[PDB]
Parts: sequence; structure tokens; C-alpha cells
Amino acid sequence: DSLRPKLSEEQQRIIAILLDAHHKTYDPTYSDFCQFRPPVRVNDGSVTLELSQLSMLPHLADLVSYSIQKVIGFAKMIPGFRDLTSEDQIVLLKSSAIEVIMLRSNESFTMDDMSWTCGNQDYKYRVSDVTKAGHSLELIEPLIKFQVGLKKLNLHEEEHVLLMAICIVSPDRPGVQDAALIEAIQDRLSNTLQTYIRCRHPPPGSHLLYAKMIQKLADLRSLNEEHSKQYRCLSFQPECSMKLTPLVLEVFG
Ligand SMILES: C=C1/C(=C\C=C2/CCC[C@]3(C)[C@@H]([C@H](C)CCCC(C)(C)O)C[C@H](OC)[C@@H]23)C[C@@H](O)C[C@@H]1O
Repeated sequence: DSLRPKLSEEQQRIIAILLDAHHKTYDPTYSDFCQFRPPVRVNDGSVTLELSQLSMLPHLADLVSYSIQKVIGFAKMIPGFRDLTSEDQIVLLKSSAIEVIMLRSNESFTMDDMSWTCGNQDYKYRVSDVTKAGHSLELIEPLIKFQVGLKKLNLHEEEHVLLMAICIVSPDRPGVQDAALIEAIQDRLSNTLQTYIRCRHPPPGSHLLYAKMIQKLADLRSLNEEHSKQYRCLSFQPECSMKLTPLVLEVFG
């Protein structure tokens, strides 16, 4: 029964463009990480101590700061994104920034030891570094289920960039104006994604895969709300702002 329309010229172009954008804004060598404030790991095998030292916060806050910059850059090259008013571009970036960081980071997440391996022991990031940045297990552990859940999809890079683009261009975000444009843009991306999956993804018995990807967008919303909860409390720490960046302040404040 399953019809399998071919990717259209436009759709193939969309994928090309998104692949090129990701390649321009996601360095797979991580050769910039050494420019961040150094990571510090001082023994904590304590919430009080966490908040007292915040040893990993300057380094991780720089990594998130750097990644938001990469994401803004990635957004600009999503076809259609420029046609939105800049006010709406900003709503979408601010609200998706942490979700996209969560998707993109999957390129460094390894199931070998359940860490984000960007090195080089110093830029290997584990659960325990996240807690050393002042967050708790209630965000960290689902973030790790999410990462694993996502590795096991074995996404083609075509789908991976399409999923970040769909994520960013979501019409149902607090404060959007032209929800209809965003939907129109998002729909251009989803249809491309649905078409690709049924042309280029084997077996296939997976009409399943699209649904699983859409569910990942939904897990992301929960994590986002929990990140935000925990950021709000993190910022109650005196002189915490110095350990952040102006951009992390604005995006999450
Ligand atoms: C960010 C990336 C990378 C790893 C991401 C990571 C690993 C370290 C902790 C992070 C950063 C979370 C914490 C909870 C964020 C804390 C932020 C703050 C202190 C402001 O509250 C968000 C996130 O999810 C994977 C985490 C490496 C590479 O794959 C590029 C990608 O761009």
C-alpha cells in the first residue's frame, strides 16, 4: 500500500543546504574547546559543595555559549528562516537553543561510556561534570536516556540536521507572531523529512521512524522546562553571573 513519492528537486536542495549549514557550524574535531575557560574537576563524590565551587560551570557555560552562537548561525541558513520577522527569529532561537544543543551534542555522545567525548580526557564530559556545574539528577538522568534513545535511532545525518531544523522552526512557542509562516516553514521541513525516511531509510518497516523522531521533539520540551527550572535556581547562587556569559544570561534569564 505504501506510496513512496520521490524527493523533489527542492527537497534534495533543502537537505543539501542543511547539510552544508551543519558542516559550517559543527566542528567534529572540537578544536575550539581549548579556548574556553579551563575545565576544573575538584572532588565532590555534595549539593552544598557543587554550588560552593561551581568548578565546571565556567567551562560548560562557555561550551553552551559557543554552541548557542553556532545554532544562531545554523538557523540563519535554514531555508525560510530569514523570511520571518527578526522578532520571531529571536523567539524561536531563545526557546529552542537548549533543545538544539541537546540534539547536536548527540554527535559527541558515545555509548562506550555514556559520555560526550570531545577529546582528550579534559573535554570528555560525564554526568559528574554536569553536577559540578550545579545541576541535579532530575535533569541529568533523563538527558542521558534521551541521548541514548536518540543514538539508537541511528539517524542518517540528513535526518539529524532536518530534526534540528524542525525543532528550531516550531510554530507553537511562547510569543510567536506569525505562527502560520513558521508552520509553513516547518511543514516544508517535515514533508522533506517524511519523504526522505520512506525513500532512503532501510529496511524499511519504519514508517515508525518519523513518529519516534516527533516523540524526541516532545521529550526535548520536558528537558527544556527542567533545564529552565534548574537554571533559575543556579542563578540564585551569588556571583554566579560571572561564571556564565552575557549570551547565556539573556537566552536563559
Ligand atoms: C554542547 C555540546 C556538547 C555537549 C553538551 C553537553 C555535555 C555537557 C553538559 C551540557 C552542556 C548540558 C548542561 C546541562 C547545560 C548547562 C547550562 C547552564 C549552566 C547554562 O545551565 C546541555 C547538554 O545536553 C547534551 C550537555 C559537545 C558537542 O557535541 C557540541 C554541543 O554543542
